[PDB]
Amino acid sequence: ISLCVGCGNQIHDQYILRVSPDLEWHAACLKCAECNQYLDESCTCFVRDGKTYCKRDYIRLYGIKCAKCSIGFSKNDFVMRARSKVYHIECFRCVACSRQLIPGDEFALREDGLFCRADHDDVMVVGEPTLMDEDERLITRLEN
Ligand SMILES: [Zn+2]
Ligand SMILES: [Zn+2]
Ligand SMILES: [Zn+2]
Ligand SMILES: [Zn+2]
Repeated sequence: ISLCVGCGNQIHDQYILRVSPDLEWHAACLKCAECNQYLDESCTCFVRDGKTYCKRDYIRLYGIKCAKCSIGFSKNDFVMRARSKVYHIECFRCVACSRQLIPGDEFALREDGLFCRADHDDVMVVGEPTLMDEDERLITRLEN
């Protein structure tokens, strides 16, 4: 037998959807925990804290995302760092003078945001921009 993890009842459909490892689902019960959408549409889905998510919602909630615009990154995107906070090369602006920061600029991360060594007045030296799966899991459609 196989008990659908979403609802607990037996799966009598022609195919059983398995989130790796060992999570068997009714196709209708495999929903994004936030947007409610069937995750059958995709090869993969994300699984944290016992909830199952689609990428958009995953990244938007748990993924690495940008400290300014609050939007996730593309696998080949190049990001500027601040101690703990990654940033879109386009969004690495001083929030006060609203202008770009470059490798070799004195700068500082304040609660309000990034500030250049002029609008600040701890201080740092802006660094070189850089390019770039733990909770991600494979969806397989097993025949019943
Ligand atoms: Zn079910
Ligand atoms: Zn979603
Ligand atoms: Zn950004
Ligand atoms: Zn500034």
